[PDB]
Amino acid sequence: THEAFLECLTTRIPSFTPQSIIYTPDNPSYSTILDSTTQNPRFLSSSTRNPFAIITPLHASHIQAALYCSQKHGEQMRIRSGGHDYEGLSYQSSVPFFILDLRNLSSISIDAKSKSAWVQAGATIGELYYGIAKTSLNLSFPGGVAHTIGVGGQLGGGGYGYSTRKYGLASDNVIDAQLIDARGRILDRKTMGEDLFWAIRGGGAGSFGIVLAWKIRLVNTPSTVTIFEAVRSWENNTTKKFIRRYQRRASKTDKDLTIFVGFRTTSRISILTIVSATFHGSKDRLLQLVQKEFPDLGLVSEECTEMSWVRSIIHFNLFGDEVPLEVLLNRTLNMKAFKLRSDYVQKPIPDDVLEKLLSKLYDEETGEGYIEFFPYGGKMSKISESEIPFPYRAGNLYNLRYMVSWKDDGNITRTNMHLSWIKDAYDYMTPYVSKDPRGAYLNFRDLDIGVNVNESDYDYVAKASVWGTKYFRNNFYRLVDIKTIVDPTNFFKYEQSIPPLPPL
Ligand SMILES: *Cc1cc2c(cc1C)nc1c(=O)[nH]c(=O)nc-1n2C[C@H](O)[C@H](O)[C@H](O)COP(=O)(O)OP(=O)(O)OC[C@H]1O[C@@H](n2cnc3c(N)ncnc32)[C@H](O)[C@@H]1O
Repeated sequence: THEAFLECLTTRIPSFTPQSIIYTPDNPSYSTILDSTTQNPRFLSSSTRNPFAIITPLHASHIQAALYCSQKHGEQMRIRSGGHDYEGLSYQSSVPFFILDLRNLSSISIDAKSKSAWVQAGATIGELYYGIAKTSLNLSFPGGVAHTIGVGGQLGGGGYGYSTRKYGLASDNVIDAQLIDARGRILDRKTMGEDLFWAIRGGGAGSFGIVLAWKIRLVNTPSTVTIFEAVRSWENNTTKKFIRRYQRRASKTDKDLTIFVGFRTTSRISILTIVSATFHGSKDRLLQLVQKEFPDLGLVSEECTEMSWVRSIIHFNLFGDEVPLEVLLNRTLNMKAFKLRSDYVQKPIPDDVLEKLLSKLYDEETGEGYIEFFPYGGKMSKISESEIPFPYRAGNLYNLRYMVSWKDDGNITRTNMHLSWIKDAYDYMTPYVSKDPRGAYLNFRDLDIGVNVNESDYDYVAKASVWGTKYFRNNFYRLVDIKTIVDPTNFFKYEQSIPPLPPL
């Protein structure tokens, strides 16, 4: 159906042919556009991954047209930049929808003098890092690691990486933005006002408008960085001491050092402790620091490598060792299905509890389960809980992520056994993670913490506060009042959209 919507589009798009940016299931390149940024393969066989149209705007005016026609005739929009949402909310809906796909809005301009950049929402962080590196090796931006993450989604939900302890989240370093609200107005920080500019910086911008471009602060980094890659046996009692110390110290060591820890089973079947890190400093200083503060890791100089910050990004994207061209960061032409959940840890997990936790990896097939620690101290502890809607600051030792990966047979029953393994691991940890409410991280989206009910239900707001206070805490109620002002008719809505107050 949707005749009135589709006809209104070709009419309102300034013509140089609108049918070029409008893909429908008949068009042979519709399947390729849909698949290319379906980033979690578990949704490849999803029956709700069936937009009736995909629109690829080339200018702001195409977004305004798609917006105007969409509210006029009641059809539903899913915004997609990089497509990396872990629940695939940018390309799935239970009701008929179209995708507004921002891939062709990916222009980047950099001002080295004032250490700032403009990035359009369809750019990946790989393209941004490439542009920054071609300008200076003393400039960084703390986005994530994986080079195909879209800046559209990432900067609207937080953005954690190897340099967050030094610089804060990607959202903490946004200084302006171009946002298109429900009325089709193109606003920036001055005209959108401070409440809305607060809300889009980690509150989930897609609840409030279509971010056209972000303006970011570029940060100063030393020209060379040191990484280490290290593997230890979890059965080694000295590494168990290291993990004991890590829980208490990784969030409190030098802000220039961020250490990630992961666990998976290998090979007759044992658990590996995976340890990786970036240090904004020299190798000699890295070895002195880690040996004084984490001696049970037994870090050896052969585990450490000095390189430029952008090269450290390229290495952690699994290129290199025999290094490829820097233009690697531009190749978005990038495979197992996965489910993940996460938790905030504020008190060290007791040793016996961590053992039982990790023992659950044996119950999944070898190497499929994965448990990771991402430390939160440093700058994250110097920023208030309401500076932006992201509230997990001081008092958080690390974010604990659970993940299970698999190859999809088509068999629902066997796919459900993996979902059931994660749920089991998450339920077991209930008494040892944050409580009231159990915290979760927006950019590690998880529908199992709760979803919206129907917007006409009388308890739509309170139901939304179930997941809403897990992502945001007391910042949720301020997001609701802001949503009421900028989107009173609730055009921007999905399974975990901030609700506006019911109209009086
Ligand atoms: C797939 C993935 C994700 C990922 C990661 C590695 C991989 C392989 N590593 C991450 C990391 O190290 N640190 C981190 O904090 N997150 C990491 N992620 C997750 C990823 O960064 C987030 O999921 C992010 O939101 C993804 O953004 P992207 O833009 O790529 O994804 P999307 O599906 O298209 O959109 C995400 C949500 O935001 C809304 N959206 C998208 N664009 C806009 C604009 N322009 N305006 C408003 N809302 C927008 C989508 O509708 C969706 O809800």
